[PDB]
Amino acid sequence: GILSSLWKKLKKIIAK
Repeated sequence: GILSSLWKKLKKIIAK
């Protein structure tokens, strides 16, 4: 879940 934790943090850019 290591990637998944960083992924949701970076998801901010995906949403913008």
